[PDB]
Amino acid sequence: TETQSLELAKELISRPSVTPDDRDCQKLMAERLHKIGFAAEEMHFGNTKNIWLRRGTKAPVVCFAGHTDVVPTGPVEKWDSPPFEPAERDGRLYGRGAADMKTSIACFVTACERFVAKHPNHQGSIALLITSDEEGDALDGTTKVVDVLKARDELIDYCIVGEPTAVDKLGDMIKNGRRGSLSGNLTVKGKQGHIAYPHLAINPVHTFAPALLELTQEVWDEGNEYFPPTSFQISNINGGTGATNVIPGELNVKFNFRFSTESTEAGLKQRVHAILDKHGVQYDLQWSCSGQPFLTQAGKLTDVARAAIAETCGIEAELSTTGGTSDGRFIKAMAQELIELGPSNATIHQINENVRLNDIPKLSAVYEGILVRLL
Amino acid sequence: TETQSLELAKELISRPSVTPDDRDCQKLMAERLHKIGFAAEEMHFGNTKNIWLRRGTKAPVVCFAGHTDVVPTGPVEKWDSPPFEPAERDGRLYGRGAADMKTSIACFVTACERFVAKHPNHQGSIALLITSDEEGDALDGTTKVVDVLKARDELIDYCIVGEPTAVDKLGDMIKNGRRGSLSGNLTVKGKQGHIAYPHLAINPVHTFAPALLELTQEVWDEGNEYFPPTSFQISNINGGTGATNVIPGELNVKFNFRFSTESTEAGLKQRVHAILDKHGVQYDLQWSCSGQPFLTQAGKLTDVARAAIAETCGIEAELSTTGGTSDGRFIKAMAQELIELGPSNATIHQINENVRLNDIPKLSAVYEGILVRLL
Repeated sequence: TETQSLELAKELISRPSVTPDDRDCQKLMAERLHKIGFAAEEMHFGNTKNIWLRRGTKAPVVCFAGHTDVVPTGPVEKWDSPPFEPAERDGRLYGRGAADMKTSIACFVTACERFVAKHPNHQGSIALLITSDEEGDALDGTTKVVDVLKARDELIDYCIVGEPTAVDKLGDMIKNGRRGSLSGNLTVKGKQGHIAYPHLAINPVHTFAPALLELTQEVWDEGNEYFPPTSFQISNINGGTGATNVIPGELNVKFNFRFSTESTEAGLKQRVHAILDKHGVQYDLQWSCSGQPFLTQAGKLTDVARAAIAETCGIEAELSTTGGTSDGRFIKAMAQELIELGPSNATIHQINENVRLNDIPKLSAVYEGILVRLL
Repeated sequence: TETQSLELAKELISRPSVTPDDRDCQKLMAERLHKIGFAAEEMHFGNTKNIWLRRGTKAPVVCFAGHTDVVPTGPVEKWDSPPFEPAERDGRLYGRGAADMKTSIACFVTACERFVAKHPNHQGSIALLITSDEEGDALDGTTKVVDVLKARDELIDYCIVGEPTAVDKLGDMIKNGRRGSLSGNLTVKGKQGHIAYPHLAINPVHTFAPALLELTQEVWDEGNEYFPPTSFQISNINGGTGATNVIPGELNVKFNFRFSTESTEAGLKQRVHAILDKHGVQYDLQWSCSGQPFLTQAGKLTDVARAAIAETCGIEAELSTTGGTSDGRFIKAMAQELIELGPSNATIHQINENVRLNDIPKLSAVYEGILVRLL
């Protein structure tokens, strides 16, 4: 029941590191870890601060990955306590970054201390890959670091990204991958005209209708052991001039797939075109893909995380690929196995974000249990 | 062949009577007709000028209705000839109002003069119900005149509204009624959420899909002898915040029915509600009805129009209720029989609006022919 993770958490949370402002969080980490054998390599691009902290030179290399930036607080007066002034209240630690994801960072730093003190002659290496831009556009954050490391063949064996992954109780869920994302920008073509002369126009809302129903009722795949079924959702739909006596000449539809390994990017695009073409829809369709699904199947890393959780929290962790994504999508290209493990994500990016106080030392203890098992 | 209709047409066309500015067209008309015994009763409401011109005091009363206002010309340099400077070119008269509907007004004025000169002791009465606001909101135009006339029981037996009704050849089509118009502003309720967590949101585009298909495929009625089938058209559809990773919380749909006498306003509203309810759609739905269908079935007026057209143009006129509407929607309440008859409506409200020169004299001749058969 150490109290150090909690204190480092507060210190980090007291820095208003709204993306992409690091606020010297990385400087503080680099100095603290330097005391126990961690070397620091700064990799700054544009206005983003990135840093590779590493102790040791041989495999197996265990890497904790995370970001020091936090999303904007919104109107400060709507919070019950200043977002950048860490407050303990009702068994919780409140502040922006309390859940996403400064508590995790603090928890791994202290785990590194207790582990290194207890095991000075441990094999392999320990690294931290930290960015000040995971929440924004992230063009200059983690992705650039992975490129440098992959370019000089400095690879990772096991990577734990500290994003908040718990549903409720700490350790109830660990992420072992994420769905890919494929977006379409569809412009259905009709022919504008006066509503009273329908035969002289082509209503793109009516020509799209049968394809819209088939798309929304389609079952893309069955999902599998690690992923839920591929999900199709329409985010926007807009047609018309605002005039209620006009038939629009075109209709714009924006949609997205969060797809699993059961389908491919190509297969899904082919199926959408096949549904629009069989209903005779006339259109332009632009596609964009922000990433493919990535997965670490059950192996040593998931087994050690489950074992460490069982010991520290007394519960059986479930593996999941649901939700959004993280910098794990960049790092998986350079890490043989990668999981995400952190506290509850229920309040991320909301006012009064918080983490249970008792989950704090347990999270650091889990991380420490993972280093023991891998090193 | 007379050339007086053409000259009056041009005189009228040269006045830039953009709604609701009459530009003295009614004064020119009232002075001209006063010479042949038409008394004038001005009925100005707000910024709209209206006038009841009438010769005679007994039934049957034959009324020519029309509007002196024209729609805006748009940028003047896009026209081949100045919109307010009537020009003869390639067997056509060009100018704003040449088709809608100053030529018709000029043609009925000259028809009255020839008829009164030929038939000084004609039975019944001739009246002209003219407004300077038919093309705009029309709140203070023909509707106010009708109310005044109906209130003192000064009714019409046969009314001819001079709107352009021809498809191509003058006299090929006459309108004997118009469809009603019933509009709906539908707001489908869902629950906004992040696209990556579909189970925590309700996509209104997906919930509306099955009802949208059913509404667009529905056959409302069969049409009948005088009307085409009731027509349903969606004019606008808008949902989304513009973010492609968000599931919208609501969807707005604007639609309209141009309905015949085979359906009722109540019946159509009941059916839309029943389709939305059977698919479990959650929503708010506001209705607006700008008018019911109106119709003059085959009788003396349609027979006389057809006979006059056959004598003058050598063709068989078709009866129709298609297209938009006119001030006949207000006048039918006070006129036992009402039809619309004018030149080609191909170019109304368009740049380079025009009417065929030879169609001018023929149209005046048809109107005169109708006067002869009714009076």
